[PDB]
Amino acid sequence: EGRMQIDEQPGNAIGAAVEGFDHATASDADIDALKSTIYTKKIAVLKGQDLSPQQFLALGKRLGRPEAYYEPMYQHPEVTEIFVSSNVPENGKQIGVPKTGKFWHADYQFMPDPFGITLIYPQVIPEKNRGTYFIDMGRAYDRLPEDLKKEISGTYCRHSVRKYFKIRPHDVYRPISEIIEEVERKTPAVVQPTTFTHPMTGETVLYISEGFTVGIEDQDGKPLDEELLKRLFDATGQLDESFEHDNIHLQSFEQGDLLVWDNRSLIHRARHTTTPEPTVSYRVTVHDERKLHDGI
Ligand SMILES: C[C@H](CC(=O)O)NCC(=O)O
Ligand SMILES: [Cl-]
Ligand SMILES: [Cl-]
Repeated sequence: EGRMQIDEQPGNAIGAAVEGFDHATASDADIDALKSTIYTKKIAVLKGQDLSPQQFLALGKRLGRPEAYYEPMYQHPEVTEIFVSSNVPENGKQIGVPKTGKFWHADYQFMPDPFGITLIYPQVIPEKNRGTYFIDMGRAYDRLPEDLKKEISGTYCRHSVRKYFKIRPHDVYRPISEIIEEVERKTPAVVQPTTFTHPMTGETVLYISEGFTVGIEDQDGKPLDEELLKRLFDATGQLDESFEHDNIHLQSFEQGDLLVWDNRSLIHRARHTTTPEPTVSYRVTVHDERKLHDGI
């Protein structure tokens, strides 16, 4: 219908708030405007969302084609397409996986065909130590020194989940070498251009993350020294354990908020566990009408 209102942050400031959005009744033009906001303001916060797990998936389906997480221990017991980050037991049982994403990453960056849009529906929000950190890697690329842009021009990076693969209940008593090899078979390292062109905005995106990017190689596929990756992590703010770097944005939320963000441009990371406050979050990840980049 006609009372969804989008309030974009002024200028080049990241973020936008969306009032009066109803996924069941929003028009085609509403969805078109919401997606444009996601690609340009990078983070759209839908306000006043009171959804069941099934309704959350229905909302995600308005934006794109959902993909379920490839490791099923993360999946919601009713809705396979919902990724559950939770350290609150439900009737004594562990739902989803606790303490996820404690590292800089873009979602499915270790996979050959990553999705363009991530949706997060916080269920239990810490009172004090709430929020998620973000870095716009297109803005971060633009702010690099010109020579550093030159150095990565024409290079490729390898992305792998081999550092942050989480042990599963059925992995107990297995030799660790056998899990390490299984991960390399199941999810081999993915080669991508170090930078790619955003299909929706045309921006140049620096598609690296401290958590998943394990190597960089030249225009001929010969590995380059990892010091280059360290200098790129350092320049974009990914090594600042104080989180005060100018590139870093802390996105807070309140009950009823639903975060929808550009999974091409942004990397993100959970806060330090400086308090014992718990986190429960539902995630839906959808493919939109373009691949992550033209080379996929
Ligand atoms: C390794 C992470 C999950 C986690 O932090 O356990 N993957 C999230 C994703 O890439 O979609
Ligand atoms: Cl590798
Ligand atoms: Cl923190």
